Amino acid sequence: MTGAVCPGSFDPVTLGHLDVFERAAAQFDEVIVAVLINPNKAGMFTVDERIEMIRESTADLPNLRVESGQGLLVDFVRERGLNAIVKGLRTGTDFEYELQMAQMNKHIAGVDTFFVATAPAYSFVSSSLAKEVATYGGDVSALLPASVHQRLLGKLR
Amino acid sequence: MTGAVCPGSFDPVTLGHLDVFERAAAQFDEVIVAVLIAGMFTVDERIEMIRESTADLPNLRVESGQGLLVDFVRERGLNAIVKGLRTGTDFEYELQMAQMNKHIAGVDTFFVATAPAYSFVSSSLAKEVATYGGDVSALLPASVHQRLLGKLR
Amino acid sequence: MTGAVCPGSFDPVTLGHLDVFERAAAQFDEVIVAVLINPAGMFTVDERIEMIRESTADLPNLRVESGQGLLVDFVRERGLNAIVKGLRTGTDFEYELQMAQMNKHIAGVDTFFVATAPAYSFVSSSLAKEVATYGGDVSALLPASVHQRLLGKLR
Amino acid sequence: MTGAVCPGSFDPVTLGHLDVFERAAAQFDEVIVAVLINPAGMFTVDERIEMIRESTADLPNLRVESGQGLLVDFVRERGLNAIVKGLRTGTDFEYELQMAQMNKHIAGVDTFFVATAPAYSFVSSSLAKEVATYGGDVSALLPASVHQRLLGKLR
Amino acid sequence: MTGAVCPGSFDPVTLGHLDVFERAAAQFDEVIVAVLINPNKAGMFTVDERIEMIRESTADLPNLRVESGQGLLVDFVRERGLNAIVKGLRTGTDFEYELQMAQMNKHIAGVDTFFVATAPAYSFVSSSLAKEVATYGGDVSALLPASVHQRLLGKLR
Amino acid sequence: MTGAVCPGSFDPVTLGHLDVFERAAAQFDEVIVAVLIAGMFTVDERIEMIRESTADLPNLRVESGQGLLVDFVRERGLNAIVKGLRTGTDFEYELQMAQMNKHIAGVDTFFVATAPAYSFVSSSLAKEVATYGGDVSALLPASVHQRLLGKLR
Ligand SMILES: O=C(O)Cn1ccc2ccccc21
Ligand SMILES: O=C(O)Cn1ccc2ccccc21
Ligand SMILES: O=C(O)Cn1ccc2ccccc21
Ligand SMILES: O=C(O)Cn1ccc2ccccc21
Ligand SMILES: O=C(O)Cn1ccc2ccccc21
Ligand SMILES: O=C(O)Cn1ccc2ccccc21
Repeated sequence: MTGAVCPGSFDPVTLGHLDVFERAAAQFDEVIVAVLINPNKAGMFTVDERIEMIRESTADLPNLRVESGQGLLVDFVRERGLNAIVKGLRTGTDFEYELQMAQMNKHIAGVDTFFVATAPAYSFVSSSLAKEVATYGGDVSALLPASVHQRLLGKLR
Repeated sequence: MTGAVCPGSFDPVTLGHLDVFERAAAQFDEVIVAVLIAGMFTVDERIEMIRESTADLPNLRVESGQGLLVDFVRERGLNAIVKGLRTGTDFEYELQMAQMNKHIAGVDTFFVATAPAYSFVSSSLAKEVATYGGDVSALLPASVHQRLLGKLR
Repeated sequence: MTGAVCPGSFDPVTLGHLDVFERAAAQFDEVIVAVLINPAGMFTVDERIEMIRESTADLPNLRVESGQGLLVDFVRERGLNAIVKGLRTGTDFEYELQMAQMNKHIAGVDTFFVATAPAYSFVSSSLAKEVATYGGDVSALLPASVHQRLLGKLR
Repeated sequence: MTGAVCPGSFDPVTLGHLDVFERAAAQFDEVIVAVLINPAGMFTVDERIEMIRESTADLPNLRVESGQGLLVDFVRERGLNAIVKGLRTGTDFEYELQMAQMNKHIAGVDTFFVATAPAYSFVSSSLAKEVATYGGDVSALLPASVHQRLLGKLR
Repeated sequence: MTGAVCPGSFDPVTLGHLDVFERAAAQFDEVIVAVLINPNKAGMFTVDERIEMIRESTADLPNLRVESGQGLLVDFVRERGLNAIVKGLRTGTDFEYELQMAQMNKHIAGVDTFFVATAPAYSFVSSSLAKEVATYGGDVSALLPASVHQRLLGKLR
Repeated sequence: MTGAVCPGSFDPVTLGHLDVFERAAAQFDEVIVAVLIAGMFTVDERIEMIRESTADLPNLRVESGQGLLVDFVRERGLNAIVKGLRTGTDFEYELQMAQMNKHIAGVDTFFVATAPAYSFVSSSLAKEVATYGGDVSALLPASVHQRLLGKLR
C-alpha cells in the first residue's frame, strides 16, 4: 500500500510532468496527481480542463488518479493516508525553494519529498514557458501531450 | 568601536533572524537591526516584536529605515552589514548587492548561515503555513507566534 | 558572413552590456542589439536605442533595432541564428539555460554566453536605477551619456 | 512489490544516512543498502555492513549487501529499478544529476533524491572521520555503536 | 576571418563535444579543436588517437581543423591570430571554475570565452563518465561517435 | 575585545586574500591569519609573505596552525572565522564546514566576497599561470610576485 502525491498547478500539464508521473506510477503502488488551485488567481485552464488533459494523457497508468485541492499540500497528502511527495526537477527549477518547502513540509507534517529529474528531452519545458512561447507563435507541439496542444492554441486564439 | 547593521523587513522576525542577531551581537560591539520599510505587520509592530525577542542583547538596538541601506549604515558611523543565509536565500542577488554596496559606499557585507534548525523558515513561508493552519510555533519567538495567531484570527 | 543578436530591454544600457556588445562585435561579422519592448520602464524605446548608439559609436558592424514577440523570429528574420547573452552577478543562469535550450529546439538558434568583466559584473539596469533614485553614485558603471540622462529622468 | 537501492561507501554510516534509510524503508516495500567497495577506507566492508545493520535493526524491510561494479547492474540483478540517494550540505548535486541521467539512459533505473534532516545535513563520513581524528566530538551525528567503533579505530 | 578555439583533453571525444564543435563551425569562419595534453599524465588515448577520432567524426565540417598543444590555452589561441574560446556546458560542468578561468584568460591575454550548452541528449555524457561506465560494462554506444566506441572497448580489453 | 581568524594555506597569499584580511582588520579589534599546514612555499615563507603584505595592519598577526581550525580559534580566546569568497569557491563545502564548526565548538563563520578585481585569482591558478609565463603581477602583492618568479626561475 505504498503511495505518493505528484503536486503542481499543471496549467497545462507538459511531457516533463508526464514523464515524472510515469516514473512515480512505476515505483509506487498508487499515485495521486494533485492539481493545486489558487482560489484567488485563475490560470489559463479551469480545474476541470486541467484534470481532463492529465487524464487523457495518463490512461495507460492504471494506478494513477487525478484530484484537485488547495491550501496546504501536506494536508492533501495526509488526508489520503499517504506521506510522500514526488516532485520533478527540470532546467530552471528553483531547487533551493523546493528544498526549503521540503524541509518545512517534513517539519510540520512528517511528509517526505522525493525529487526526480525529468528526461533530458523534456527538461526545458515548463507550463509557463510553453504558454509564453506558444503565445508568440513558437512550436511547442513536441513538448506537450496531444491532450493539451490544440486546446492551448484554442485558448490563445 | 566595532559595529554592524542587520537589515530586513522582518515581517515577522523569525528564529532564523534571531539566531543571526545573536551571533552579530556576540561578535560586534554594537548592532543595529534595520527594519526597512504592504505586508502583515506595521513597522512599529515589527520593531516591537524584534525588541521583545532581543531583550537579552544589551548591545543591540532596533530602528526603522528608508532609502539606501548603505546610507543607513554610514549615517550611524558604521560600514558593515551582517546578513543571514537560509535555505532559499537568493545568494547570487545578495552577492550582487554586496558588491554594489561596497562600490558606492565602502560598506562590507558579512554573510553567516543560520542554524540548521532555523534554516528553512522565512517570514513569507511562516505566514503562508500558519495561514492554512500549520504549526510554526517552533520556528518563531514565543511572542511573535501569539501575535501572528492574532493577525490571522 | 557570421552574425549574432544581443537581446535585452537595456533600460538603460550599462557598461556590463557595452562590454558584451564589444566582445560580440569583435568576434562576429555583424551584431544586432535587439531592444525588446514589453507591455513599461524608465526610458522609451527610442531613448534606449539612442543611448546604445551613443555608447557603441566605435563599433561599425553593430547596429541597434527594436523588436517584439519571439526573439528567435527576430533573429531568423535577419538571416542569423545565434544569440550572444551576457552573464553578471545575479544572472538567473538556470533560467537562461532553459530559454537557450527552448530557443534551440523551436528555431535552431544557438546561444553563446559570455561573462562581463569583473568591474562591470555587479551592475544591472534595475539596480543602477534603484541606487541612482536614492542618490547613490553609479557613474563608474554606466556610459557617460547614460548617466547624464538618468539624472534628468530623476530630477 | 516496490523497492529501491540506497548506495554508498558508508565509511562509516552517519545519522544522515540513517535518516534517508528510514525514509526509503517507510516508502518502499523493500530497501537494499548497497555498500559499494572500491580499490581503501577506514572500515572493512564487513565492519561497515555490521554498523549499518546495528543502526537499522528496526527496519524489517531493509537489508544490507556489498557490491562492486556498475550500480545499475546491482539494482537490476535484484529485480529493482530505483535508487534512493540522500542530499546534504556539500553534496555535488550537479554530479549526482549527471549520474542519474546516465543511469536512466543505460539501464532504465530511476533515481529519487531526498534531503536529509537539517540536524544531520552537515555530517558526512569523511568530515566526521576528519573531525574525530583531531578530537572533535561528532557523537551527536553518528549512531551510538558507530561512534564507539570510530574511537577504537583512532585509539 | 572570424574564428574560435574549442579546447579539451578529448580522451575520448563524445557526442556532446561534437555537438559544440558543429555549432562553433556553423557560427565562426574557422574553428580549431585544441587537444590539450598534460605531458606529465597520460590519458587512455594517445594524442594521435584522440586527433584521429575527432577528425573521423568531423569530416563534414570543412572549416574545422584539429591540433594538439600544451601549456597556456591563451597562447595556443593567440599564436593562431585568434582571441576567442568556445566551451561547452553539460550536466556536471564545474561552471564556477570555468568562469574563474575565463576571467583569468581575459585578464592575461585579452581572449574571450563563449559558453554554449550541449544538446539535452548529450548533456550527461563526459569523457570520464563514459570511460567509467564502459569499464564496468555499461552501454555508452549512443553517446559516442562511431569513431570512438569500439576503440574505447578495445582499450578496455 | 572582538576578534576573528582568517584561515588558509596561502601558498602564496594573493591580493584576494589581502583584501579580505584588510576588511577583517577594519571590522574586528584583533585578527589572526592562520597558516594551516606539499606546496610551493614553506610555512615560514608563507608567513613572511603575509607579514610583508600586512605591515600596514597593526591589529593583524600571522601564525601557523595544525589540526582542527576551531581549536586554533578557541585556544586564542576567539570564536569567529572570516573566510573570503571568490569565483570558483566551493561554497557548498564551505557551508558544510561552517555548520560543523559551529556544532563542535560554537565558532561562527562570516563570509565576505573579495573585490571584483581580485575575484578570479587563487593561489593555485596564479601558480599555474605564472609557471607557463603568464603575467599575474596585478593579482599578487609586489613582494610575493618577485618571490614566485624566484621559485620558478
Ligand atoms: O514542471 C516543473 O516545474 C517541475 N516538474 C517537472 C516534472 C514534474 C512532475 C511533478 C511535479 C513537478 C514537475
Ligand atoms: O530570512 C532570510 O531570508 C535571511 N536571514 C536569515 C537570518 C537573517 C538575519 C538578517 C537578515 C537576513 C537573515
Ligand atoms: O544585464 C544583464 O542582466 C546581463 N548582461 C550583461 C551584459 C549583457 C549583454 C547582452 C545581454 C545581457 C547582458
Ligand atoms: O552522505 C552523503 O554524502 C549523502 N547522503 C546522505 C544520506 C544518504 C543516503 C544514501 C546515500 C547518500 C546519502
Ligand atoms: O565535455 C565537457 O565537460 C564540456 N563540453 C561539452 C561540449 C564541449 C565542447 C568543447 C569543450 C568542452 C565541452
Ligand atoms: O582564495 C580563496 O579561495 C578564498 N579567499 C579569498 C580571500 C580569502 C581570505 C581568507 C580565506 C580565504 C579567502
